[PDB]
Amino acid sequence: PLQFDKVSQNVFEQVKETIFFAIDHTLRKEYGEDIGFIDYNPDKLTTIENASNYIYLFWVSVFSELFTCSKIKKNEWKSLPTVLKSKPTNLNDLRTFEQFWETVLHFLFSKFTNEEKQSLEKQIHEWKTSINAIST
Repeated sequence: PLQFDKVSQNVFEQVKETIFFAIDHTLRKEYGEDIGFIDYNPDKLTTIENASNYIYLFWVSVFSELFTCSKIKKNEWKSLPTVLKSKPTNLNDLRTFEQFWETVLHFLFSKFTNEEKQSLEKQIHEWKTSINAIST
């Protein structure tokens, strides 16, 4: 209702940063020096659409391995629904957004360090509570 937008952008912009971190880290670890050679430039990982396209392009080589214990297939990243690609304008969309990316960030962190994984849990908790602390 009234209180909605500050926590809308707050989750959205943090989810974005976390997706970008996860994609950056995984690509740099696979390819190292050769990241310009395989067309990953950190600028421009500016949109969720860019990130999705990266998961799509590097699916067979890098990302499907991270998704082994998921039902998510390659085609899911070809074109995400807009609810998943943009800032939530309602509570339903915000829960849908946060829930999808929570599950996904888990797989994208699945080979990170125990530390980075704890850091993700901490961030997820803050997202949920800031969301779950809105009923009308």
